[PDB]
Amino acid sequence: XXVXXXXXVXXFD
Amino acid sequence: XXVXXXXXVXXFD
Repeated sequence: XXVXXXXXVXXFD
Repeated sequence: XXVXXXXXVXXFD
């Protein structure tokens, strides 16, 4: 996984 | 957004 812009499971806005 | 499944900017694992 990791950090940026895309789609899946985690913490995002 | 927040913690869950979907699309945007953040951390995905």
